[PDB]
Amino acid sequence: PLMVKVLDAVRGSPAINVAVHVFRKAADDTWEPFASGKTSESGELHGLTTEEEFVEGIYKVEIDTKSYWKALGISPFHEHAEVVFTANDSGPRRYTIAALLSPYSYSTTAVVTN
Amino acid sequence: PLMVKVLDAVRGSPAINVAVHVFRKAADDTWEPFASGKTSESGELHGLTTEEEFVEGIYKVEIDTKSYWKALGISPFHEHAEVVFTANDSGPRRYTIAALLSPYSYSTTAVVTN
Amino acid sequence: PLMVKVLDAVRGSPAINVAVHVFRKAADDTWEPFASGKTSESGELHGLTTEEEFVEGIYKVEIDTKSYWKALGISPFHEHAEVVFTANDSGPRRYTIAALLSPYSYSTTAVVTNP
Amino acid sequence: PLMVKVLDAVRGSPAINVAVHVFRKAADDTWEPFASGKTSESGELHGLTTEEEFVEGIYKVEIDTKSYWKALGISPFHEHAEVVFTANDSGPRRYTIAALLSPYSYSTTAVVTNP
Ligand SMILES: Cc1cc(/C=C/c2ccccc2)cc(C)c1O
Ligand SMILES: Cc1cc(/C=C/c2ccccc2)cc(C)c1O
Repeated sequence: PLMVKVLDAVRGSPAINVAVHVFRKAADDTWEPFASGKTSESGELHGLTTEEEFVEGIYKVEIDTKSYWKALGISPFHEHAEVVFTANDSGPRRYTIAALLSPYSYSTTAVVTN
Repeated sequence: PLMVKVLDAVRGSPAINVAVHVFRKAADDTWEPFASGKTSESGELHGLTTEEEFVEGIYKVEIDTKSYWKALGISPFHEHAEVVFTANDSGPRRYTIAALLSPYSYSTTAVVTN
Repeated sequence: PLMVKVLDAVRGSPAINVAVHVFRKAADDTWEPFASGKTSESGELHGLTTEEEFVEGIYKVEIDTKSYWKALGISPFHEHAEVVFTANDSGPRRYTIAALLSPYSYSTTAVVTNP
Repeated sequence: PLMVKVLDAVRGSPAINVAVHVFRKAADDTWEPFASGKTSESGELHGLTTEEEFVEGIYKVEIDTKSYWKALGISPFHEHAEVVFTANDSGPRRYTIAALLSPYSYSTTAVVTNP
């Protein structure tokens, strides 16, 4: 029910081998590790979770943008990109979190479908 | 070799049934019709052209954003969104033109791969 | 009543010396030249027009992004960024067209105010 | 040396009365409150800090987008927009953090200048 897609606005390409960490907000308001992986050759990270595990709650998707730019020999602005959202059962069932990266900027959108 | 993808930043969804027109710049500097279609349920328009037909040149992708917003009962700012670019044979072979739409803003990116 | 602001997402800076051409749709449906200029050291272009001259119409703001990236020695994707809009159709407004540039992507937004 | 600017992509207007909280990473790796405020009628928030107080560090600018869209009666996707960056590590700079908001999307950029 959760996919992450990362694109590179400098090169016009998928952002490949980017580390992505997902956290779930715990009852004590700390962030607990939930899922992680590296984006593929297509800039996508599939298979993070299952419908059973992905219960309603607040989630954070952290994208390791700084390492990505450093590997390309570029000095970037941000430490990482964060996307924080609530998963809601009455909304559509599948969430795609997309991020478009530049050295000093990023944009993100959610595509939520059934 | 050309795909167009359109997303809605207000609803968090693909932008469905959006008209898209592609033009090729002629030798007299006018824009000639090249390809057109309506985005699908996934917000994508596939099958616009073939490798044989998609020669080097300057192309314009016009997305009929105004009709899209009007159909949702929303008054938008732009008449349409335009994306104008050169197709180059020495670059990668497949072009995805992506647009993210809001009533008073849009963003676009190109993902060019082999 | 018309201002254009351009930022560079690679440098984290204003996009300076960007050429901007504005056109207005004529009665015969062609694009007539309306005004032009270049962004300053602040990435802003002021003074394109006056409230008298900026009548109702369909306007196109063409931002010459390829010339900007090539002047910097960089090969970008787009030829330019075009913003096309109806202006002043419920009376005079003030328009700021802002653009954020990367080599293979741009974002644009409008801020419309009623003086 | 720190300014935050927020625009609304639905209205084509400044995003007014948006709460912004800034944090700074402490020695113990926790986020310490640093400053806070609300955007004005222009969508800008000035006066968060001083050049003396804005020392080298890792800073987080949290823009309370959900409170903004809910204050407007709208149900948005994100809880907030977070911008996290190292500041002043090659000496004092001036930072503008700009954000463009939609219910299911946002864009942010930084303009970094050397006074
Ligand atoms: C312009 C833009 C494109 C994208 C890319 C969306 C996308 C999604 C699936 C396939 C290709 C592109 C993402 C964001 C956050 C953007 O601002
Ligand atoms: C198109 C756009 C404009 C803005 C606004 C930029 C800005 C900054 C200072 C003054 C005016 C506009 C911000 C972002 C993230 C954007 O994608």
